[PDB]
Amino acid sequence: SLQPPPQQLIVQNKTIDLPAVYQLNGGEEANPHAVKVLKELLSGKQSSKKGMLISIGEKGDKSVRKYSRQIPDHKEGYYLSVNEKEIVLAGNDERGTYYALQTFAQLLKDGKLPEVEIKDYPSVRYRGVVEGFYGTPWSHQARLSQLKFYGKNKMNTYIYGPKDDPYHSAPNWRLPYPDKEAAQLQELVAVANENEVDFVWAIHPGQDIKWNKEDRDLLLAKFEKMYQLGVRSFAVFFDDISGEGTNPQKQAELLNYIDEKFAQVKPDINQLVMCPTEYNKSWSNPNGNYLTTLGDKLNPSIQIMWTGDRVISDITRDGISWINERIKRPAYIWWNFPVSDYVRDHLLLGPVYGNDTTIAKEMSGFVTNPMEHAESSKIAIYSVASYAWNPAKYDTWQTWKDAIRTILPSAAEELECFAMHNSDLGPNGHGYRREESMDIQPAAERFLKAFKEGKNYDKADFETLQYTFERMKESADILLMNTENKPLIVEITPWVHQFKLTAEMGEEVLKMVERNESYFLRKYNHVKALQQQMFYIDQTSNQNPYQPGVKTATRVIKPLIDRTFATVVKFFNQKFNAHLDATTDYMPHKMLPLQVKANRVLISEIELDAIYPGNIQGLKAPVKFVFVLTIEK
Amino acid sequence: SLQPPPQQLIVQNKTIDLPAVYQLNGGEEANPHAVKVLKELLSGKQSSKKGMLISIGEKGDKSVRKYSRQIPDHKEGYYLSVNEKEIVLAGNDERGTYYALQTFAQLLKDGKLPEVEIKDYPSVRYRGVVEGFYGTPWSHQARLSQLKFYGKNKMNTYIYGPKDDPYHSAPNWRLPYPDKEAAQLQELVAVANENEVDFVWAIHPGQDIKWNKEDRDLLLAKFEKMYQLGVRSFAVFFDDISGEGTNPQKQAELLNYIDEKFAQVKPDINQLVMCPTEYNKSWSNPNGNYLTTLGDKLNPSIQIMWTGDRVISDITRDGISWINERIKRPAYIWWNFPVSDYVRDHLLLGPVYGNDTTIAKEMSGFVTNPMEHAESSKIAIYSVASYAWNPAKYDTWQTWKDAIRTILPSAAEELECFAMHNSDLGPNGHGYRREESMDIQPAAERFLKAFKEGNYDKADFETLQYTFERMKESADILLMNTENKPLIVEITPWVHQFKLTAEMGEEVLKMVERNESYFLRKYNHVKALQQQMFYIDQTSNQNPYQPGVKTATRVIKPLIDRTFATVVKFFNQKFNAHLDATTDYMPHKMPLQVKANRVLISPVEIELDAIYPGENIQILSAGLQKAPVKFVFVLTIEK
Ligand SMILES: CC(=O)N[C@H]1CN2CC[C@H](O)[C@@H]2[C@@H](O)[C@@H]1O
Ligand SMILES: CC(=O)N[C@H]1CN2CC[C@H](O)[C@@H]2[C@@H](O)[C@@H]1O
Ligand SMILES: [Ca+2]
Ligand SMILES: [Ca+2]
Repeated sequence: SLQPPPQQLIVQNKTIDLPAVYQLNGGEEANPHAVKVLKELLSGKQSSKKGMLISIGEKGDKSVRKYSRQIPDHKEGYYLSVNEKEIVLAGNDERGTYYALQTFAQLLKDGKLPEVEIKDYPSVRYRGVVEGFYGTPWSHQARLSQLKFYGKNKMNTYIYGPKDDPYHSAPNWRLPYPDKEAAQLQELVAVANENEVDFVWAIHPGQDIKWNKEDRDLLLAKFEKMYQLGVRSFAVFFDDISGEGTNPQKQAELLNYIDEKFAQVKPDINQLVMCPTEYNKSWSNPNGNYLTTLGDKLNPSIQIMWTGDRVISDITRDGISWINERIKRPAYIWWNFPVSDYVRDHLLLGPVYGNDTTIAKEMSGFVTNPMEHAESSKIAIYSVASYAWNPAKYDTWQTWKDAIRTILPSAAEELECFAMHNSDLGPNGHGYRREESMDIQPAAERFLKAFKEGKNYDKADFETLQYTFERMKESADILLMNTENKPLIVEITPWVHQFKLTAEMGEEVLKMVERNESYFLRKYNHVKALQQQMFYIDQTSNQNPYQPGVKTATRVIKPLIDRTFATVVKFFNQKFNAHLDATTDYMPHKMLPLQVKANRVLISEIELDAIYPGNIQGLKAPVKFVFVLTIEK
Repeated sequence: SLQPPPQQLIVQNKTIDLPAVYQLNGGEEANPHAVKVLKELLSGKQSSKKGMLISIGEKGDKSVRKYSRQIPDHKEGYYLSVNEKEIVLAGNDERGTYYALQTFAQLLKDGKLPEVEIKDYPSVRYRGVVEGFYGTPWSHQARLSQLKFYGKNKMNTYIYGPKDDPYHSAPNWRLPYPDKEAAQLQELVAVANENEVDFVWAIHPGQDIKWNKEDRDLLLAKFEKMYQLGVRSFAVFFDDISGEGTNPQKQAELLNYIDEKFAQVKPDINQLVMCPTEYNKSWSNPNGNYLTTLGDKLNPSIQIMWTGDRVISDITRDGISWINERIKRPAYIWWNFPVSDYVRDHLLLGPVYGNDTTIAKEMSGFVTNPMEHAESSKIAIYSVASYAWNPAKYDTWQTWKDAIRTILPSAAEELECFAMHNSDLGPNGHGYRREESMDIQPAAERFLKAFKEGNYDKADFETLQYTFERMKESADILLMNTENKPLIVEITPWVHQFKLTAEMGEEVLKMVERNESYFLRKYNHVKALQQQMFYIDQTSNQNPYQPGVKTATRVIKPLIDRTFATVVKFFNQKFNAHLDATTDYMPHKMPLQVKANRVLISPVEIELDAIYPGENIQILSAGLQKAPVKFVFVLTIEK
């Protein structure tokens, strides 16, 4: 198994022992990063001037002369060969040699190798991640982890642009990083270079940029300082701003100036990229001159970024054609998934899917905007790496599974379970949704429909729902305690607690469906308690100003549990002339459901659970009795 | 249902409405505290020269003098009568009137009273609580709540004596409380008074006391400061100290000096109590003269405390006679339960039992030394209140249940479930144990021995399953209970751990029940639950003596752990596998134990789970001076 999958692969039935004794050829001449990976793998093995031949080099090296016709004629291409006789690792270029080895490392299992021959190369030129979300920027240790991950997955591009980094956006875009941050970024560049990733430093000046000499030189002066820190690629982002910085001509002029006086003037600059203000079709004015002014005026080597037909979308053939025709070059894709900065109570841990797999030629680049949860975001990132490199062979589900087994081999099945029920976004103003819990959706829907209606439900559907809740709890508790990937566990823990709760609630509700009056009342009271605990988690974990709290299994599982609860409570009330409360979300205040957001109490007379100092949509007057009410808390 | 149960109760089969209109007689002259209760109960109702008569007062008061023949001739005794024509509430004295109303309040239900006649009084003169434990003394708000609870259950004695209050013990017993604390104590005393509790301020000066005039004077000066704060009863404790302070002759002289120059000089001093240095028979040096010296020299009015035949023990007739003959007066019992300050990883939430119910005449007082967990301690305190008032009718189990229902009416069943399996102490240096989980014990032992010997009863399996499910319901209901927040805050750590124990139980039973991969899923889940329990045990309740959180330790945990190991042995034999059968999660390798920052072999090589700055090793010792160690009987690291 290989990720990304090679363009061409021919395998035998045969396997070969990794050489105890071996002759290395091309060591001094090949990309040193690739030699480092190779030497890592042959540690504990003996080098010699006569032994199994291992040949490593770039096309043009003496070491790989015999194979020059075998090496694909593509940037980052390579040829790889394992047979009884020798091993070959030959890139079209230095990066190609590195990538050959990243594939070699995946072939190698328990000191054994398959007999194989591979011709490989990326279908999309630029592939990777833009850290370009709103919210807490990735930690330095997290960024270090990402860059190594990108290397292993042949992603060649990391665009640094955390919207909340004050040295990236307004107004301190004009200011050089302080010493500590500068040395961190310096180390990120070195580590990026070691793993063959272009560290692209972006800047986001358009909210308060003046179109005068002063700001122009401050911007170039900032680029110069970034250049002194080792940065060799650059971007200027004009997304999510208003005012004069939206001017397409000025933007074009500025990028051209950067290109002509900086990028075309330094010895060794690589990418120069901009993000447009009109960055998706729905935000683009068909009758305005923005995108055509940009396509016409931007120098042809400058990349232009695009998110698709909509603020969040998957890339279609009609979609990419539409933008390419306007900007006069293939779009450099900014894919807004799994970024969750607008649904911050959800984790998006589902598969990567929905992007046309036949349009490689039509895009210059493909980058994923991820979640503020760095490790969690690796599921999608690994998948994107696989998609951008070989889109024709992109396998949605198998790649998702491969990602998860890579990220957490010690508890892959458990993480699969968690992830599969943590993938939709819930309703949102962008209308973008993912499937979730699709395996159990038919059983759920049949179970529920029977019930409400008053027809008998299938025992098998009941057991499946039961099996699921059981598995959720084993998964939650094993993940909670996993020490192979702590940063991942730390990131997910609040959702994991909530996920266990949801499952326990489900179990108890299934018990309510199943024997006498008092058993039912024990179960019902247990459910109420479990709802309260969920509320507690939702009110104290992940309390950010936009979408605070912790939602999980929201698409299929929680609504099923909730609706089943209302239904059996209703029937118990008809049967025993009772008035048990059928409400499914715990709510300590009383009133058409109320919600509690941070220190606000809102209606989707109100009586709070206590006296608090009171505004209403100004009040510190004590208040217990009273569409949002804010209190002190 | 009345707690404490009255000495005499005659109930009719009639019920009376608490009158709309009532004319009150004796309210300007009766104990004001009692009046207050009584009018709080009559809010809603109207007063006037007409309607049903209610008579309140002490014997001798115009209001209730005609009932003298009904009023028991006992300190704190009372007579209460309810019938169609009138209500009588009549104390032998002011405290009796108060107590009469505490009984009245329990009779009153849904605005209705039964026709009854009660004649009541306590069988033991002093009854209450000594706050006398090691650890975090009770908070101020907790102490307020306690005094109100004593009022309600007829405990007349609160002895303040937290071992860790530096103004109570050494070094600063010589020093007056700072302003903040003094104001709080003064509040406490006021509240004590309003609830007919005697606030007894104790002092524990023995560890560093000099037998000269300067310390004698400072001790009296301190008592004088407490008197200015409103304290009217006092104690001197000479427990758990060494050196010159243990001299029985000098102790008696000092107590006699306090009596003669202070207690007999102030107008209104009530109790004067000492706790001895030999405070139990086992600790009492046979043929030594310590207790006889006290009994002979201490002024006859001074009380002497005693914790029974052993440091922790239940009081018996043989036992109380052996103390009384020596101290030449009836011992004042300091009962060491539910105090847990020497098993701080356990909560002791079981019934109060073991004390002879026939020996009321042989004791001057009976006080419980509780847990540092104030609200939790109310189960036992409520029960001791019931025992000390009416021993002859003391009912262990029904009183336990009654306490729980008074403490947490909204989730009494769930609290009982929690308490039932949180009552033993575990092995300890004092050898004192309590029963726990006795209901499921039979099914447990049968289940186990069918395995060890070589089938099991489908019914026992189900009993166990039922139990784990109840434990889970109760844990989750208790966590979210908002009727008694402070109680919940105290027990939460044990509640989490009790839930984990129950979950582990379900998963082990599923292991007892189908195919290879299902077994392994259950086994992996169990391993994770063991780790979670370790985590709670390493992060909650971290004190220096017995850190952690142990729960359901007598029957349930051992059952689960043995059932795990046994079926893992069977799986290993069956599938020729090598699953680890150990039941307590341990991150470090070689039975290892982790206490705070220590790693010790339960009395060749230890591999820690990481490199830590090592500090030292006791086996013989060495400073390690922060040297890094992963690889190496106790090791101390920087954790
Ligand atoms: C071009 C672009 O998508 N810009 C911002 C806005 N999008 C829309 C969806 C996210 O909020 C994402 C956010 O992370 C990005 O910084
Ligand atoms: C009289 C007495 O029991 N004194 C101390 C010693 N006992 C023995 C058992 C308790 O630790 C208890 C402790 O709380 C007391 O302060
Ligand atoms: Ca070369
Ligand atoms: Ca009077």
